[PDB]
Amino acid sequence: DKNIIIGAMTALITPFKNGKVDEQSYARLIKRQIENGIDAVVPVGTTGESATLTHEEHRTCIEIAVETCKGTKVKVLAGAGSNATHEAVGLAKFAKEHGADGILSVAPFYNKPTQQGLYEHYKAIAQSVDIPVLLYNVPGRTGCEISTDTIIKLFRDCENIYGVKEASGNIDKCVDLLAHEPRMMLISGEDAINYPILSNGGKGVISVTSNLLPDMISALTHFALDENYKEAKKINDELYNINKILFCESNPIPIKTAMYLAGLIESLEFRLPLCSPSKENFAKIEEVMKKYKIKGF
Amino acid sequence: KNIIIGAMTALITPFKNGKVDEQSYARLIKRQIENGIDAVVPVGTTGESATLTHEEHRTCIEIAVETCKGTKVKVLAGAGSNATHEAVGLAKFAKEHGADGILSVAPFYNKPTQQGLYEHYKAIAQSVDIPVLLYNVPGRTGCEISTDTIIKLFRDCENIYGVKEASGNIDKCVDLLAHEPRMMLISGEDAINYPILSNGGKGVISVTSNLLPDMISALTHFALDENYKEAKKINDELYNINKILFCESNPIPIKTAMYLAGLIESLEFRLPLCSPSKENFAKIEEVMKKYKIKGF
Amino acid sequence: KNIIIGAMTALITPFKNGKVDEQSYARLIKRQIENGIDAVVPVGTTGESATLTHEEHRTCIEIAVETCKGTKVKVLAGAGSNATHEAVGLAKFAKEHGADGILSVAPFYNKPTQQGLYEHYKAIAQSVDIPVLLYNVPGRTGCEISTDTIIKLFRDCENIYGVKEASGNIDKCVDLLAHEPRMMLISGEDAINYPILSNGGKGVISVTSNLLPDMISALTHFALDENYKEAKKINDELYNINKILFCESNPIPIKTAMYLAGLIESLEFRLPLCSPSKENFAKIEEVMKKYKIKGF
Amino acid sequence: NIIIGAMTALITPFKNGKVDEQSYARLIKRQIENGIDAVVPVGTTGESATLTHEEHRTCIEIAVETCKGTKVKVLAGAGSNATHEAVGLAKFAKEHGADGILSVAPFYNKPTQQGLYEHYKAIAQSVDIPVLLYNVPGRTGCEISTDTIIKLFRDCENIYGVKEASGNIDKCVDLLAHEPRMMLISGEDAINYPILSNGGKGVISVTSNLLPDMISALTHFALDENYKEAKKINDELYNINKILFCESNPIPIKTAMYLAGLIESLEFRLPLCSPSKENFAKIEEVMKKYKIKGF
Ligand SMILES: NCCCC[C@@](N)(CC[C@](N)(CCCCN)C(=O)O)C(=O)O
Ligand SMILES: NCCCC[C@@](N)(CC[C@](N)(CCCCN)C(=O)O)C(=O)O
Ligand SMILES: [Cl-]
Repeated sequence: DKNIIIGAMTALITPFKNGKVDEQSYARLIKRQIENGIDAVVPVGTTGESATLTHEEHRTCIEIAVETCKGTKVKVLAGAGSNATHEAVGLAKFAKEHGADGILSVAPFYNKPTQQGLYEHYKAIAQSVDIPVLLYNVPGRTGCEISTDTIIKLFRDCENIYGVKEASGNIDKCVDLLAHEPRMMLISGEDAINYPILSNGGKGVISVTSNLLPDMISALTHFALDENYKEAKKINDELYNINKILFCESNPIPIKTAMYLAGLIESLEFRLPLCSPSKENFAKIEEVMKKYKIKGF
Repeated sequence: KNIIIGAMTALITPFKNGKVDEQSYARLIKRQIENGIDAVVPVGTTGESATLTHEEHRTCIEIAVETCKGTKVKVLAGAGSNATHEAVGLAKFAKEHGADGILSVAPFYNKPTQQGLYEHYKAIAQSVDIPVLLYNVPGRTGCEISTDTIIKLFRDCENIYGVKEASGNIDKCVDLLAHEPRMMLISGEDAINYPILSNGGKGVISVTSNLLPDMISALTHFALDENYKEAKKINDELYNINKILFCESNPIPIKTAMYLAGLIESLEFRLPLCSPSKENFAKIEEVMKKYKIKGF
Repeated sequence: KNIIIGAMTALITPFKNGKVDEQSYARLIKRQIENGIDAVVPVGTTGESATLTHEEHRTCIEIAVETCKGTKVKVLAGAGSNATHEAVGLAKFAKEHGADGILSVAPFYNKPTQQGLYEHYKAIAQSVDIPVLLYNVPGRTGCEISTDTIIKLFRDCENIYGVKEASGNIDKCVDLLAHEPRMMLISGEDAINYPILSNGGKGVISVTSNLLPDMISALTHFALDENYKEAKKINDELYNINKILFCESNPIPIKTAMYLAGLIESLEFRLPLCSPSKENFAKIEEVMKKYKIKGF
Repeated sequence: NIIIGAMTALITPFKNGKVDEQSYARLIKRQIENGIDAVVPVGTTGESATLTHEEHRTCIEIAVETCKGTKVKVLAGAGSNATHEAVGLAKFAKEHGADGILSVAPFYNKPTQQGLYEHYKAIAQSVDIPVLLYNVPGRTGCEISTDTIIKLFRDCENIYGVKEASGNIDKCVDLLAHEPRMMLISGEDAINYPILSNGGKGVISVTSNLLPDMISALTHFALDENYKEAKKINDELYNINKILFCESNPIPIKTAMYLAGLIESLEFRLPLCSPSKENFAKIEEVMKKYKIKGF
């Protein structure tokens, strides 16, 4: 067996206040996740704008999530990925030492490493910390794909690598992974197809939508895990529209807009190169979120 | 809505000395019937529709209808074309010769607009009174039937009852059944038969079932009975051969497998189709060794 | 090797009341000849090969042959098919009826292997005496004639002399001529006509030249006399019309432009092709206001 | 004010995990002595992702100093997916004597075209040196549209052009058809000549690390409108140009540089690593057809 982190998980947004991380808003939003049945939170991944945060700010947000989830069942799967292995190992070690329950480690973006290099990148990370490591495959952002072979190899050569967050929109790869290695934890990184991944043996989601609708994603996930597929699918069908529209511009631009429109964050701020959506998409985002029940504080 | 669903087989078309082996063909069809397949699809992509003449195409359909007559098995005839007047012609023949419905592939090569697709299928649908199943396979056609075009066609034409998706895009499958849950979504992609069925898909049109009709049929019927544990287990079992049967363009691998199993007596295509590369020949031969292949 | 190069035109096929307007056809060809076009391509993709009957396809070949007889203008017959027997039949017909050479598209929809592509083309090449030009257009066919396959065919079949490239892959164009500089690379993508020529390409088969035969012909001939600064100038000038002529699937825009120019009687397509949306009709009309369009 | 002609995306030699500063300098003088117009320190080929900001800055300084006293320019790699990082690098490059900056489109976080505009505008407004845009969609996950490129070129005095590494010659035609005043730079060695023949005014080359004399000859022949000669060299280079991307750059070029004895050790920083054995053999075989200049 491996130590694992599964269930409904939220890729937390990082609220900015005057260009700075609004720390108490961050905590409040996490509390709102915990209160709405979310099993784990992911501080500062892609939805958290890890790219534009400093390493020190990145570390602070991880701390905040750990301290907020302390005294609860809610796990903290810290975003610890990088395209430089020495940076990712640094983040993994920090997350380890500061009480994170595990780490999400995105495939190296931009430098397009080979499957061999991907193996060593992750093997390095995993042989540096005690905690569970979730792989993260998102080819549309990184420019590289962790093949099924490499994922399964890493799972079978590293004790603490327990699965992969898939965001490649490739249901065939999901079948491939769980048919050859049924011990790994397949996690959906693509909200629109949450239910299909879960129904094929996936064991959780890391959601953008759950930022806005944590109660609905949590219910979807737990229905699926208890094999109530008809109700899990019902929710996944209801959510399809907003699941898509949260991607009309690059995540996290729409989700942060929605949070702002819902009165869940005080100001709509991004760090460059991220910016507000066009006024057209702004209205489009306002349009879809009006068709859903949105939990308060 | 009258419909055709369940476990369905995209039939291969055996050749002898370059001619349609009508005796082997009918013998292959009843092997499907005996193994619980719900419907057969004569001369589709797998049946090499591209290189059959219109008269051979028509012969295969009639053999399918006649062979299935007296059983419960239905005939969803391959009737597609990239020229609408050709497709309408095929559909009219299919109807007038006892087929239960038609499978109509999206126009290839000429790349019609969505408006052209709608009129293509509206024309086809209005020429017969039997069920019509749309067929989306963008990787072969260079064209996509959008979700909107599919939904409009379904709503506007009484005999269009759904779509065979062979696109590797589970997101579109969610899209389709979330906005129009009344349509019949059919898996045209064997590897992911189960994921499609689990989201409300109502059948498969299979290549693998040429070889393993019993396993494909059991998979489909388990899923239709909401026994997802069993349907998934079989889908996982079938994954290796589901992939290897597409290591080269279908239906080169499936014909190869049927040859190795002794179900057809020569491995013959019509050009530009030909034998697999020998490395893929070896893969197919060694993969199918892990499965039990029923005979006649 | 016998070759057919220079500025070539993929002839549109005008329809009146659902039938091939044979009179309009010859008129459009005369217009091509009078503006310095080196060769014409009857019934390719631009000529709606998919929706023509075999009988009609043959009719259009003969017309171009007759109209060009008496002239120095050669006829490069569109003779492609996704079925090898169909392609060979067209190839032979073309030889017999005076076509100077044949254009042969890579098999669409059924997706043959490189080996299958080799045997497909080898069959065509040896069935006739005239030059054969390969046609690579993966966006429409679903398959790619690899560089190695193109070159192997070039070396093995005396009459296969080059390839019409429509893949937007200038890397591949370098690959071909760096390894086999004797072959005739022909541009099948108007927007990048000039880069193809400047890398040693020896001709174009153009969609735009239907509307602007004088400009395309001038571009190619400037290029061939190594006057690249002039060839680039025309290519730059032509970029707007080149792109807008594919705002919807070719030949929907080029036929629309020809109609707007008053060069054809009606804007008529065979399904699944149809008229452009009103908005794209406007775009095309808008763009061609910038160019001097030659009369009949 | 511009930086054009034959340019080299410098590899970054490593020795015991550290940047071999003196090997780096020696590699640059070798580029200067072979007719290279400018060197690009620490871009993609220079493993910018795995260098620290300190090593990144050190490399720029070395390139600047090594080139001082010569006609050779230093187009400093300064790109980042965080604008405050890119501006930082931009200001460092300016204040330490670089002639301009190469700035990659933000990778991974996938900015909108509006974000790309504000990103580069912020960068262009922070320094007074020339700014070359860099478009490599296959690595960044986003494309700078032709519109955004042309917009930025016009609205900003120092944005002078773009390095295109997208294998899309249609786009190159588009860019120079609507804005011929911009400097289109080839970032794809295999198609250096076609980009030059359509109005491109130079290359930023991976191949020139190994064969600087041949790349600059190709470039200059083309710039002198000797297209017959530029093409022949481009044809001769096609074998090595393609094999240098059999694995992700810069794995093949560093392998080639090592095999040629131009660097001490075949050393990368993870997630980059040595090529496979078969690719190592393919690389070794093709570079046997080329004369590799020494120091
Ligand atoms: N949350 C932590 C900060 C993230 C830093 C960085 N913006 C850039 C990372 C980097 N590897 C740094 C290299 C700097 C020197 N070239 C990169 O730019 O690739 C990213 O990973 O997105
Ligand atoms: N199923 C029996 C008929 C098969 C014929 C054909 N090979 C060719 C189809 C065609 N529309 C024929 C037009 C011939 C005139 N150019 C095509 O080639 O596109 C195909 O449909 O793939
Ligand atoms: Cl670079």
